[PDB]
Amino acid sequence: DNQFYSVEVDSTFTVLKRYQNLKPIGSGIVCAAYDAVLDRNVAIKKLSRPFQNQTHAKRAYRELVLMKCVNHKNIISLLNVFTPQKTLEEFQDVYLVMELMDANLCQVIQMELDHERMSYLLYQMLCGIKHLHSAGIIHRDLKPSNIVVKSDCTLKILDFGLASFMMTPVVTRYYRAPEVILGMGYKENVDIWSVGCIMGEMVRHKILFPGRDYIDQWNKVIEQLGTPCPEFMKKLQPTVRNYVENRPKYAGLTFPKLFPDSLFPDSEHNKLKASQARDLLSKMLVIDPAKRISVDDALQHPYINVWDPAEEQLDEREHTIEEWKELIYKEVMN
Ligand SMILES: O=C(Nc1cnn(-c2csc(C(=O)NC3COC3)c2)c1)Nc1ccccc1Cl
Repeated sequence: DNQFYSVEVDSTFTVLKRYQNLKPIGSGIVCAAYDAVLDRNVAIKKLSRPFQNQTHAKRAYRELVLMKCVNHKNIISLLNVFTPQKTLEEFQDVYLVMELMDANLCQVIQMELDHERMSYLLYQMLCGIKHLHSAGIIHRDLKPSNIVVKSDCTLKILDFGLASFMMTPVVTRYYRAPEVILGMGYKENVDIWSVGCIMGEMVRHKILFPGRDYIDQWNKVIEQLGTPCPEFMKKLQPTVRNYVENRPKYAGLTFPKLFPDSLFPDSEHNKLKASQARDLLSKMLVIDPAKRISVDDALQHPYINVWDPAEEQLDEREHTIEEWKELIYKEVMN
């Protein structure tokens, strides 16, 4: 009779009966399942009471909305959105359904990958970001835990970035651009830094800029790339300027030392690709956005250009719990 059924997977998933054989894959928590109507495997993500606070509410709502503003194979697209609750007063949970993938990009980064695989992943990450930029969306918080891959090397970005306080048991900040670390103005190529942080981790198999807080993180950036030029300092607020100028200076190691040929593959082809990879890196991991490569110029770097012309409820302010609940509920039921 009822359209939904419930299964305990530490959380309770109450889902439509078309979705069967639920099992955990990652932590909103996400299950894999078989969709009997579409005859294919899907992923299901549960948002529990996303209206419970402004952080969860703002992200749930904008990401629900922004779905309909994007249609790109490298960007998440939803197959289904539902709530088992029957009315606004009873509304609690949102379920989101998408194509089931094979792995998270974190897992992929731990593997040795040939240049064909690495360069195609990056090409796709750059297409996605370019498509987001075309639709007036600048991510600013791209990181591998929110990117998923299929065995055929195809990739999808699952989130839409920054618009705080978290009352729960943490956010990953290591892929954020200096503009974000230091609170500067930004433009599209803020997202290139993140790609470069991913690319470099693919090579080194270690997070490039770890740290407890932005303090450590910035140390790691300067120690490795050197202190930026005065033209960069002038773009900083006077208070963060004082902070940055008074940190110990650093000459900054060259990129051959940062990514030596030992981390790259036996053939002239691989020798040439390694130098092209290092080159792209050195253009992406550039502290000053004025001298950092753009999405378009990156897409035509020789490392990347081997992979196609075909491949070219607005954001709201602060609301209360009850208003967010209604905004989100309405979106779920168009
Ligand atoms: O994480 C989300 N999606 C997603 C898809 N695939 N994966 C995934 C990671 S690993 C893995 C795997 O192990 N698959 C094996 C088991 O048979 C092959 C599959 C994760 N979130 C998401 C979900 C729905 C709507 C919106 C959002 Cl954002």
